[PDB]
Amino acid sequence: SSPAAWNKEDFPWSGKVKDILQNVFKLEKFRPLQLETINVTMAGKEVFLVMPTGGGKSLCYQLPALCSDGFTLVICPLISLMEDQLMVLKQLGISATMLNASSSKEHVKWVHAEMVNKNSELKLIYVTPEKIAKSKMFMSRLEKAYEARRFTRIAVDEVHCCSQWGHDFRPDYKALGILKRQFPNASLIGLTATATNHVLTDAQKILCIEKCFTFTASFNRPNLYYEVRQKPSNTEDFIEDIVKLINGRYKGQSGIIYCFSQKDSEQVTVSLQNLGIHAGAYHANLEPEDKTTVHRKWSANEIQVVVATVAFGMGIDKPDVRFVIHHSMSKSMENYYQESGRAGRDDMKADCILYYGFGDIFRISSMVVMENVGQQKLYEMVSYCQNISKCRRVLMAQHFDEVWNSEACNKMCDNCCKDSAFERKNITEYCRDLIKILKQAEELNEKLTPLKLIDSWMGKGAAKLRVAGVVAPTLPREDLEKIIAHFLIQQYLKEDYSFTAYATISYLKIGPKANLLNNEAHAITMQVTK
Amino acid sequence: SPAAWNKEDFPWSGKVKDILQNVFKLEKFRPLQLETINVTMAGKEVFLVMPTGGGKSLCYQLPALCSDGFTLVICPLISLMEDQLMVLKQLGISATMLNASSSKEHVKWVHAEMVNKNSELKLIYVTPEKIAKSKMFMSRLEKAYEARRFTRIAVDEVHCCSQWGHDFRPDYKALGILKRQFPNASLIGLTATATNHVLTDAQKILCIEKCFTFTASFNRPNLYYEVRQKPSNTEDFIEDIVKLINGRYKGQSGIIYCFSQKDSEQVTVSLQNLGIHAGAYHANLEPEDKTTVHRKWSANEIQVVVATVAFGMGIDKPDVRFVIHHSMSKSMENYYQESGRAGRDDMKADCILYYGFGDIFRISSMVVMENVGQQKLYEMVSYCQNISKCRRVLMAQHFDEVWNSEACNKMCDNCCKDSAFERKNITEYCRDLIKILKQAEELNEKLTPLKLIDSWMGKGAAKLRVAGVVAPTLPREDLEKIIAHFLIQQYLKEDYSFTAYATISYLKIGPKANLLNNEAHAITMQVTKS
DNA sequence: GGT
DNA sequence: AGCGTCGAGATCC
DNA sequence: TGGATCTCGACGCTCTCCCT
DNA sequence: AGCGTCGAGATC
DNA sequence: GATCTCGACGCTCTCCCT
Ligand SMILES: [Zn+2]
Ligand SMILES: [Zn+2]
Repeated sequence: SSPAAWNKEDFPWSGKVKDILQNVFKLEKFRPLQLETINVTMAGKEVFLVMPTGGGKSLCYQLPALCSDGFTLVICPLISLMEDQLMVLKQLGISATMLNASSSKEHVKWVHAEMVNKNSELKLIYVTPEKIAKSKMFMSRLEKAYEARRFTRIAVDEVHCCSQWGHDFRPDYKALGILKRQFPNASLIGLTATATNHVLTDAQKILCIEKCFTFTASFNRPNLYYEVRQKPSNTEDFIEDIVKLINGRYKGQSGIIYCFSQKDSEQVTVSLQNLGIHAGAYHANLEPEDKTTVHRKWSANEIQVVVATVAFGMGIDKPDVRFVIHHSMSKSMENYYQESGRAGRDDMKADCILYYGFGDIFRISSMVVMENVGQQKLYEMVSYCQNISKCRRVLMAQHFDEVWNSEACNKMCDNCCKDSAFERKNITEYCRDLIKILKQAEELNEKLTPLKLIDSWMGKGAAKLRVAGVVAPTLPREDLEKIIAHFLIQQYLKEDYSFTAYATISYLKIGPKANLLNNEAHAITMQVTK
Repeated sequence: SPAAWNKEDFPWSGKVKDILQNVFKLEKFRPLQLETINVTMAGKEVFLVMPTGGGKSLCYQLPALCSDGFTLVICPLISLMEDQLMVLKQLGISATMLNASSSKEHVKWVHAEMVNKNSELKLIYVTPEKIAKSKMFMSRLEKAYEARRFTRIAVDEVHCCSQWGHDFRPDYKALGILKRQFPNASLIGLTATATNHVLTDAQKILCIEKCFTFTASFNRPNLYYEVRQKPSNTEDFIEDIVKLINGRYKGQSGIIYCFSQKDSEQVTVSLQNLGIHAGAYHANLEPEDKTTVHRKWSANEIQVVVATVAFGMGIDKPDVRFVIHHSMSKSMENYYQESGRAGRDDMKADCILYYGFGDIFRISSMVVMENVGQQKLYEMVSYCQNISKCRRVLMAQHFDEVWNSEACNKMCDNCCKDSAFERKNITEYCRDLIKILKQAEELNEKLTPLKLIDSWMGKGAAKLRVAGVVAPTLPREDLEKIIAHFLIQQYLKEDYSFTAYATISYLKIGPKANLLNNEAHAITMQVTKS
């Protein structure tokens, strides 16, 4: 677990290695962890690498495949993912191919031939797992190649699928223990961007390995600027704001906007189009043509902006994305990190801006009602939006359990650039008033949505639901909203779901921690600007 | 502990005794039945672990008749549901089910009877996607719960909730929604197979606390257990089977289990040619064929079914008098569940298993991609090699149960034997085999098990013999048993090879062999005295 | 098809 | 089901 | 007996991520 | 590929 | 007169929806 120990260049192979980097791949130096990994593989050992998408993983196997003689075998879960790499490879003059569930009796026959063939130019073969489990023909081929010593290294992609917990399970993966058992003299390397330590140590068993190196890279992206803003109440106003940025500071530049639904995705698109902006829509119910065309024009810069759901994500590698804007919040902290992380892959400065709105809490809540920890992960994301003083990088590192040193931000988030001071406001009596309202409602046999509770507080809405003697304070509507959100994640209040013919809806009720207000000396405070 | 729950002095006890004798036509309770029913009527949560045929379903079916209105049942397979409706119908009790393939007329009537205030309906079966994906179905349960027409829930195959379940079905991960939305109903979980790990997992997922756990014993006092030598010649094997079936079993129903689909059909043809009434069963017949066979066997128009593991689920014939194993099972858990289909009426019945050398290697190759396949096979081989321990004692070592050793009462073959024993020294035979294997590798040749026994015995191809070795004077079946011994103790080992149409086993020198370098090392095996 |  | 709009009538200054 | 503002039914429109 | 059968061709 | 050794020639090639 110590990479630095492996940070030299006095190994025999060091020469051809430096040679191949600059001459074949056209590069000057190494990004982090790359060198320490390559050394370990050339020393003939076993290693796992954990690093974020776009960090430089594939080079770690693609390169040593060129220092020995003959091919390297690569196992990959999806067809699209394989095609991406062959293209890059083809563009540098390197022969490699892939077999698959849908190849031709001719192609299939040509690969079988090139493996045994001791004079072939092949360097890399990509396959799927069912290929290892369900093909005696293919396995008998590997056997012969291994015995002539045409094949000495193996790489496994998405290695977190071995173990049950990985949250992506693919059964075919459990079979892969057969690799070290039948070819013990070859070295193995596993790759992934997402792994608990329990999950890793498990798969080391499934693959029948011992012993094992484990290198881990850091989450941090020094060139990205992080900001949260208030979402405007009126849709026509919100669309204007976004236009001022696109024709303003980002004019001429490429970006992405992320939405909540398929319908939101289309309606935003129509609106930018109607004001001369060059934009296109992307989601899972579109024809495969539409998808492929939109993705093509964006890469060629004939299109400035893609407006998308989470469907637009897997396998994106464009270097010059200058902005990423969030039209609604994400459903969890892990999802936001991976979505925003698509900006600035060229290492140059880029911006990440998120719009926060009260009504989105409840839209996402109902959508995730059957996930066992759905509501918990949502409330974590809500906490991050409510905060007006801690560094954004500090709040993220609490989620990933990295060891953060406080002042490494350098004025690259919104809270670190603020000039203000703060104080804690006492809001205990507001909580006692809301509970009066809820309590009257139940005697009357009525249920309240969030909208109806804010209305009664403010003295508006249907009259029977008001309570004599309560006075709603003199603040803007957005401040009242932020206060209610506070009581909710602290559990003084709670959600109560109902099932109807076409929808799941949320109501508000008295929560479990409301018993604390029995001490008449108990106090609830929230932070504000002076 | 259940002990505390074994009475009849609670307010319900009367109607309960009433309903057992008058509605279900029964005298007294089988083990654990009473203690479970009490706990459910006391409004609590409980898990029940008990073998198939033990009396589980009665534990929910009955209390469904003491309250008012229906009980909801969740079940993974359509066939399993149909079995139970048939029984309930014959009793005079109303019930129904809902499916992926139901008519719109039927679906309507059901939604109607759930809310309907005077419904005769008593039990309702559904699958787990009805709960996870139907919006209309959930809104129906909601109304029923509020009128108090529905207060108990049972979940079948409860072990599927979990990843370790060895039977996983993903829709199960949505069932936490039941206690969350209906906190006043009681829940009961059912299963025949569970680690204490698997159970604690499912009690989280279902969002429960706290929880009773009752466990029944594996033991079946009426079954007689035996192991016999399988004859080399196949014309000879068919004869003994017939001596039994015309002899002690004449006129009695039984089952015979086979290794392959092809074995299944030959054996059948051989019995028919000698006047036995027999039929074949495996996954590769038409849906129609299957049913017509299962039907004639139940009506006693057919004496014997010859089958693969495909023939198991749904089986409930009370009067199965014999179960014979044509080849061994692949694991101890499989044998237990297969043989356990005999004697469901509590009357005496027989279980006989035929052991053969060549079957070890047939099974080995078939399970090559399961990560613990070879391990589980060698456990089953150990049990066949033993000539002195009680069969019940060897089984209880596998289930981690608390057996006291004289409880068998002369109901297995080893407990009826009259013999005495001694430890034969076989160290020099091991040294000789290794010589043979060592010569073979110099010559660049690989040996199957058949080829090794031949060279030992002085037969086979001549270049593979070793000068100075003398094959003992013993029968072949004894030589086979000795080689099996060195294999599980790991003086030898298996080495697999992949070919165009087959996976095959070879034998090679194994690890524990190094120990033959001390001149003080001794290997012994147990035998009967002259 | 949601008193 | 929830919520936005339109109009008639009943309350305010 | 003027001009603004509250209150309440009747009515029509709308109803949620990703192949894992 | 492994294993079984058959008949010419050298040694019991 | 009855057992031994070697090519050549032909046939066969595996459990359940989970
Ligand atoms: Zn900062
Ligand atoms: Zn016994």
